[PDB]
This record gives sequence, C-alpha cells and structure tokens, in this order.
Amino acid sequence: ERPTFYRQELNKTIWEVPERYQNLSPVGSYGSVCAAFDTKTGHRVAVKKLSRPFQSIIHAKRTYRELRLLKHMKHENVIGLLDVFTPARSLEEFNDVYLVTHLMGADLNNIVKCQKLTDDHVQFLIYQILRGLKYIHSADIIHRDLKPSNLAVNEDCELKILDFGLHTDDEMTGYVATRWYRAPEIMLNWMHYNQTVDIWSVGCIMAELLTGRTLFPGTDHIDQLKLILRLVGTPGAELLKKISSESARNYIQSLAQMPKMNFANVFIGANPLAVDLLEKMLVLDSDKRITAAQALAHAYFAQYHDPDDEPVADPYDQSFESRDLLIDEWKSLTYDEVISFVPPP
Ligand SMILES: COc1ccc(N2C[C@@H](C(=O)N(C)OC)CC2=O)cc1
Ligand SMILES: [Cl-]
Ligand SMILES: [Cl-]
Ligand SMILES: [Cl-]
Ligand SMILES: [Cl-]
Ligand SMILES: [Cl-]
Ligand SMILES: [Mg+2]
Repeated sequence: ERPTFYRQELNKTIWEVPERYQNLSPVGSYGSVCAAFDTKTGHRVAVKKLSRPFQSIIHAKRTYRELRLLKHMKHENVIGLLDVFTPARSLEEFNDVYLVTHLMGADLNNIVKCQKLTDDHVQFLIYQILRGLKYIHSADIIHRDLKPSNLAVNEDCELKILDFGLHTDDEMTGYVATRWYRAPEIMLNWMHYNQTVDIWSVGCIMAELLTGRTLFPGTDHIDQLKLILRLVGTPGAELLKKISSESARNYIQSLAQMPKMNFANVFIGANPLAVDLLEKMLVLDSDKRITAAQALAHAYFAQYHDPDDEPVADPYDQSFESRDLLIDEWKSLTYDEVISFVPPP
C-alpha cells in the first residue's frame, strides 16, 4: 500500500514526500538535504533529494551504486538507510529518488578543534572507526575518503562513518583537507590500490586527535609527499619495484634519502601504546600496514576490545561495477531496488 504524498517548494525545489515526514527545513546542498521529523519512528532524519539522478550513464550508474551501498550497510558504527522512496507510480514516470537517514549532529572536526580530549577519548573514538572498518572491509568495500568531516559524533562520544567515496582534480588541488588524509599511493596514482588506503587515513586522524594539529597539511601534492617522506622515510628498493608508473618511480629517486623518524619524539608525551599503533598504521608500503581486524586486538584498545562483539558483513556482490549498460537499464535496476526496500525493525 502506497503512502499519501504531499508537495511543497523548498527554496527553489519541489519536494514530494510521504505524510510521515513533517517540518521539512533545508540544511545543505549531487543533491539537496532537508531535516525533518519522522512521525513513524520518532527520529529526526535527513532527507536527500538526488539532483538529476539519470542525466547520463555515469550519473545513472552512480545513483545505483549509492543506493546499493546504503542498502547493504547494517552496523552500529556505519550510516544506514532508514527509507528510500519515489512519488512515481510506475517505471514509466520514474524520475526522482529520495534517501532517508538519521540526522547527524556534530562531526569529528567540531570535537578536535573545540574539546580537550583525554587518551581515553582517543581510544574510544579510534576503536569505533576500526570496528566499522572491519565490517566495511569484510564486504570488500573500500571507503576511500575517510577524514574528520565524514565521521559523526554525539554527546556520548559515539561515532558513525558517513559519506562513502562514491572527487575531481580541482577538489584535490592546493591547501585542502580533501587531500591531507589520502594515502600516498592513491594521491599520486603509484599503483592499483586496495583497502589498505583506509588504514593510512585512520593513522592521520588518530595523530590529529592526539596533537590537535593536521599531520600532513601539504600546500600541494608534492609538498605533502615531502612532509610524508620526512616522517616515514624514503622508499627502499622493495617498494620502488611495486610502483607501476615509471614516471613516478623516476621522480621518487630524484629525492635525497631520509630515514624514518623516532615517533616518540614527534608525538611527545603520548601513550607509548598509541605511538606503537601509529608506527604500524603509517607504513609507506601498503602491503605491510596493520589491518583493521589486527588493530582491534592491539593492546591500546584493551579497555574496549570484545572479539564476540565486532561483527562482519554479509557478502556484497559488486559485479555491476564492470557491467556496461544503457541509461534506461541502470534506471530500471535502480527502480527495482527502491521498490524492494525493507525498513529496519
Ligand atoms: C549540514 O547539512 C547537512 C546535514 C546533514 C546531512 N546528512 C546527510 C545524511 C546522509 O548520509 N544521507 C545519505 O542523506 C540522506 C546524514 C546527514 O546528517 C547532510 C548535509
Ligand atoms: Cl506516510
Ligand atoms: Cl544509522
Ligand atoms: Cl518521480
Ligand atoms: Cl575533514
Ligand atoms: Cl549483494
Ligand atoms: Mg562529507
């Protein structure tokens, strides 16, 4: 049974939504977002209306990708989907897609700049990031864009990962936080990357919680690489062999060699167990970084680790990513996922 919809103009946009959603108010603008009160669940929610979801094959496939990913994520430390709807009554009139999640308050940016964090706060915050990442990586999903603005935190220090990587050249240029948390092998297209890029990001975030300062605030790609290599050392021949670009290999060998620094003299006064974990995350060779599952068992988290309460995900079929389809075929696949949605308990 289809709910009754009502229409209203929010700023310059017509919004048509089920009656359950009340008191819509614009808060942000890929799509515009409104806060609302969900009278069925009692929650304050975010409602996102996608902008031109099927205007090109690239756009239509991205719409399908985002919906498939949000429908799969069912974990305490990851954003999940409360609802998805369209006012269309058939595939023939299908044009608009609306996504509904819990409304997030502050992000980790607010916290790190405004609050005095104890070591216990850092333990709990990083533990929750790693617990969510163990789940995400168990489905062979790579987040690719972990940074403080994509981590939501509440008054009780509880955390959720948001805004999966689903970014342009201009967005990554210059003195910008959009690049400061990226692993060097993806920042410079050294090689085919994998899920280890997310652990580099966690290391950069953890360092910033401990010091209150950005770890690698580069003014451009090359300045940032120089900051990275000064801390962790220039690469040895083993890693150089793995850099597929001969151009990038050539540039690396133009730099004078540098040893890895002493992290206890960089992170002055930090818990020695926190220093140890940072040395295992911030490794230049991605093959040798600690994994999320291994990091949860590190002694730094002894207060919180429970191997019977760190779940893995159901399998996630990503075969669509190598599939070539027409706009109307991606649109039909998206329609099927809208109408098959089953809400959480
Ligand atoms: C400041 O302006 C905004 C305020 C909130 C939000 N969002 C987006 C929500 C989400 O992850 N989905 C995909 O959107 C339904 C979660 C959330 O709180 C976005 C902008
Ligand atoms: Cl309703
Ligand atoms: Cl959620
Ligand atoms: Cl529609
Ligand atoms: Cl950020
Ligand atoms: Cl699947
Ligand atoms: Mg974001």
